Amino acid sequence: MKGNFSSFMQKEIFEQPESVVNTMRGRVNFDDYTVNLGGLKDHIKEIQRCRRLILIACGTSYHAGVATRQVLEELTELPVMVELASDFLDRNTPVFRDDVCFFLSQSGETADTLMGLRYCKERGALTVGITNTVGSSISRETDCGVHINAGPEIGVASTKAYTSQFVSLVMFALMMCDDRISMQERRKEIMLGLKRLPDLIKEVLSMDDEIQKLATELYHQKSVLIMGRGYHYATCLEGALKIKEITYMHSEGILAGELKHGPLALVDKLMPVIMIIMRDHTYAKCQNALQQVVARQGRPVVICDKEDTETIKNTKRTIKVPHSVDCLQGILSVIPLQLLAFHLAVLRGYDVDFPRNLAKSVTVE
Amino acid sequence: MKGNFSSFMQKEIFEQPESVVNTMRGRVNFDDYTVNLGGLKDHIKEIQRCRRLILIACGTSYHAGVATRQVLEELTELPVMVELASDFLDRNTPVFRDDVCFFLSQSGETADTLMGLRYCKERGALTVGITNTVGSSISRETDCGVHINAGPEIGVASTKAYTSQFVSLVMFALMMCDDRISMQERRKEIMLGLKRLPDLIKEVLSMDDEIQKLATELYHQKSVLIMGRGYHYATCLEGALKIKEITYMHSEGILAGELKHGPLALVDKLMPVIMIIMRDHTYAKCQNALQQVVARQGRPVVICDKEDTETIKNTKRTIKVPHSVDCLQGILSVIPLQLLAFHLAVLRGYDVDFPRNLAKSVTVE
Ligand SMILES: N[C@@H](CO)[C@@H](O)[C@H](O)[C@H](O)COP(=O)(O)O
Ligand SMILES: N[C@@H](CO)[C@@H](O)[C@H](O)[C@H](O)COP(=O)(O)O
Repeated sequence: MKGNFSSFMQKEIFEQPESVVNTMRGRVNFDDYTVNLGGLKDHIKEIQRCRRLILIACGTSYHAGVATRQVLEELTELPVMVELASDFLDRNTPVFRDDVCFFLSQSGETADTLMGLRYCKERGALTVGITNTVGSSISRETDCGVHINAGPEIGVASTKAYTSQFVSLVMFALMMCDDRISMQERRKEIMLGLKRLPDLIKEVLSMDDEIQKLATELYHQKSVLIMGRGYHYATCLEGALKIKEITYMHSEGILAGELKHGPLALVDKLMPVIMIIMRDHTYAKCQNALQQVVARQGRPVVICDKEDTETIKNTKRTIKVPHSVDCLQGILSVIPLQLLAFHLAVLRGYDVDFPRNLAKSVTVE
Repeated sequence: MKGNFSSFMQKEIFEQPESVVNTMRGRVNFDDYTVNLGGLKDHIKEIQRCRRLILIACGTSYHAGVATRQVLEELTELPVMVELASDFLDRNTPVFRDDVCFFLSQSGETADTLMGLRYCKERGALTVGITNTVGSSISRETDCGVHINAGPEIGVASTKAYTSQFVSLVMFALMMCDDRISMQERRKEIMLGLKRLPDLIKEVLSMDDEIQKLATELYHQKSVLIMGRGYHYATCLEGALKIKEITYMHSEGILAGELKHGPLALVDKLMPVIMIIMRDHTYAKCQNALQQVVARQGRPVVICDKEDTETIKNTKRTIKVPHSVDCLQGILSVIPLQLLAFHLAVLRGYDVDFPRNLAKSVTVE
C-alpha cells in the first residue's frame, strides 16, 4: 500500500529525503568524515590496483553512470568508460584482467546487464554489483557489491533508485581517494553536501504545485528538447527518458555543446525547450547555449539554482532549485523532471506506475 | 557550380561512387591486397605501441567514429573510446602519454575538436588528424594525418565526407593488422568489399525515385524514430541528425537494444518508425526488435539487404540495399537516409544546402 499517495511513483519521489539517508546509513560518518562500504571492504585495495573502470548498464541505471563519470575520473584518476549493455555485447568489447567492471541494476535481473557480467567474468575482470535487490542474479554473481538500500521501487519509471545509485557511486569515489592529502578538502566539501542533501530535497519537493502548473502548460505538446552539459548531461537524458516512459511525448535529451552541430535547426517559437544551467565550471558555456536558443526564437523553461541571480534576473521562466556541490547538484536538478513526467502523465490520463509496452525488469530478450 | 544538379547536397550524394574511389586512390592496391596511408607511414609503428585509441569529434564526424569503433576494436585489439569533443573538455578527461588520439573533422576548424587536440598535445599524447581540408588548423597541428580526399563539400548536411571518413578509418584499421597471419583472410574479405563498393553505391543511387515516394509519405509527420544496433547504430544516429538538420522534423536515433528499456512506450500506429536490419551477427536480435515494434501496432519502414529473403517476405515496406561486408554495410545503408533527408527538405520548401540556424563549420563558441 501507498497510503497517503494515489501512486507508487509519487510516493517514491517524495521518499527521496529518506531513501538518500537510508543509502548512507551505517556508511558515512559525518563526525569524522569517514565512508566505509562494508560490501567493498575486502576488495577495495585490489580495485585500486586496476587500470580502468568500466560501468555497464541499461536505461536509467546507465544514466546513473553518466551522472557520476566525471567525479569518478576526478577522484580515482582512472579512465572511466560507460557502456550500454546491449551494445557492449554486440561489439565484443575488449576487456582485460586488470579491468574493474561495475554492473548497475535496480532489479538485478536485466538480461543484457547480466550477460555483460558473465562476459567480463569469463575474461577474468574484477566485477562489482550496484543494485537495489538483495539476492538478485547480478548481486549474487558479482565478486563484491553495494546494496543501495532505497527500498522497494514499484513505479516502472525509476526515481529513488536513480538518486540512490548516484549517491552510492559518489560514496565509492570517496573511499577511492581517502589516502590522498591533496583531496581531503574536496572530500569534506562533498561529504558536507551529502549531509545537507535530505533537507535540500525536501525543499525541492515543496515546489510540486509549481511543477504541476508547468505540466499544465506542456501536456498538449508532442515534443520537448531537454538540454544540458557536463554534470547535467545525465540529468537531461534521464528526464527525457522519464517523460518518454509514462507520458509518451517525444522528449529527447540534447548535449548542450552539440546544439550548434545540428539540433539548433529544430528550435523555433513552437518547439518546447527545457535548459539546465548550474553554477559549476560549465556556467558561461551554458549561458551561451541559452542565448543561442533565445536568439532563434525559442522560449525555454530554465532549471537553474536559487542563488543564480544573473539568470533569474534575465529569464522569465525559471525552476529554481537549491544550490549544492557541483558533483551532487544533479540529484536535486533531476527531481523537478521526475515530478514533471508524473504530472504530465496524470493530465493525459495515463497509468503513472504501469505504462504501456513496458515492464519493471527486462529479464528475457 | 553544381551544373546537372539543383543542389550541392544532391550532387555530393551522387558523387559517392567517385569520392570513395578518390579516398582509396594511391592507397589501396587490389592486385596484392596492400594498403598504405603515406601520411601515417612514419608514425604507424609508434601507433602500434600505444595502449588505447581515443576518437574525438563533433556531430557527423563523431558518428564516423561510432561507425568504425567495432572494426577498430576487432583489428587493433586496442580499447577504443569515442568522445563528443564538448563533453571531453567539460570533464577534464584523463589522457596519458601512451594514448593515440584521433581528431575527425571535415572542416579542420571546429572549435571544440581543435581545443580537444591542444588539450591532448599538452599531455603528450600522439595526435592524428582525419580531415577533408588541407591546410586546416587540425590538419596542421596534429603529429600526422590523413586527408580523406573527398573534394569540396558545400552542403551543410555532410554526405560524402562521412562516407570518406568511414573508409579512411577502415583503411587505418587494415594497416594496423597487416602483420597478423590469422587476420589475412579478414583483411582480404574487407578489401574485396571496398573494391566492389563504388558499383554497389551506384546501385543504391538508382533507388532515388523510390525514396522520393517514401518522403512523399512522411513529410507531414512531426517525428520519426530510427532504430538500429551494432554496426548500424551509427547509421540511425547519422540519419536522425541529417533529417533534423535540413528538414526540422523531430527525428531521433534509438539504440535498438534499448527499445524495451523505455522508448518502446512511444510506439503506436501513429509514430513513424524506420528500422535497420542487416545480415550480420546482430540479425536475430534485430528481428526481435522488429517483432516488438509490430506487436505494439507500429508500421515500420525497414532498411534491409536485397538478399534478406525472410524479412522481404514477411514485411511490406522495405528499402532493399545491396549486400556488402558487415563492417562496410553502413556506407550503403546510410545513403537512402541521406536521400530521404534531401527529398523531405525539398517537399517542405526548405533550403537543402544552407539550413536555418547553422553553418558549415562551428569555429567560435
Ligand atoms: N524502467 C526504466 C527506467 O525508468 C528502464 O530504463 C530501466 O532503467 C532498465 O530496464 C534497466 O533496469 P535495471 O535498472 O533493473 O537494470
Ligand atoms: N554539419 C553537421 C553535419 O551534417 C555537423 O554535425 C558537423 O558534423 C559538425 O559541425 C562538425 O564539423 P566538422 O566535421 O567540420 O568538424
